Amino acid sequence: AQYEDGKQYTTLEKPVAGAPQVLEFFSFFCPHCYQFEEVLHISDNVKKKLPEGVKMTKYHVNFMGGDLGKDLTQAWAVAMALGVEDKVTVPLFEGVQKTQTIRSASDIRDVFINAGIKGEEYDAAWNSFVVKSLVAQQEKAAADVQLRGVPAMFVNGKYQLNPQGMDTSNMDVFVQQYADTVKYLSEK
Repeated sequence: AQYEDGKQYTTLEKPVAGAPQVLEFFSFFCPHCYQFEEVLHISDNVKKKLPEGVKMTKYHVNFMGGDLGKDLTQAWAVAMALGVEDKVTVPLFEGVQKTQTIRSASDIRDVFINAGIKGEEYDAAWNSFVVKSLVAQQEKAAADVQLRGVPAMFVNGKYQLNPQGMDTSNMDVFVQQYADTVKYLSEK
């Protein structure tokens, strides 16, 4: 066949019921995740080929960057609740990996302030039990799928993308292969 279990994807031994249709996991400390966002625009190119009726979900993880890693997961919960993912993703990535100007929760907060979310609004969100359950969701979803590495994408709680089994000679060819695989698994 052209798409083969263990080639462009692997199958979960124990499938996750009720899981988001397309579920992506990342960390702002994760170097390929940086590429995925800034250079490859994976999430965006997947969306473009996805059917419609399809929701895409993106969650942050705790297992990189210790204390700051957990702060970043709570901040991403803030970003989702306020719907400002698309204004903070890049400066969070660059603040963590490029300029290294993010070293505390207060520095994460600065990124949001600069992106125009108001202090009062950020701190209220930060402390809200809507963000608490949003953090729980990120953790539960990761816990559900055995997650020990990022970037990671899961389709219908049954299939997991395997980017190691695609070409990397050409970034553009890599991206379409990745997205076409998501589409293929989607229809499966």
